[PDB]
Amino acid sequence: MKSFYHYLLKYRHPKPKDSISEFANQAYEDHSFPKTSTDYHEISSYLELNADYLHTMATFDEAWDQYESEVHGRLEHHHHHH
Repeated sequence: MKSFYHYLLKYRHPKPKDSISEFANQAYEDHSFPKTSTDYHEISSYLELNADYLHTMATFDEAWDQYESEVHGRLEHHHHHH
């Protein structure tokens, strides 16, 4: 794994467009983000803990799917025989 915050740092999206993009800029301002702790359940509640992220829960879930896909996926390609 690699600090979800840092992973997100790669998507600073200097020009928000997609749901994940707008979220990235927002998270950048989250100086309190649990950089030293990445857990779906723990962080999930962190979002619901504030209506600010409540209106974009679908984005976080989607982001996670991408995150794990890059880490939990690695060079273990299977479905795509390319």
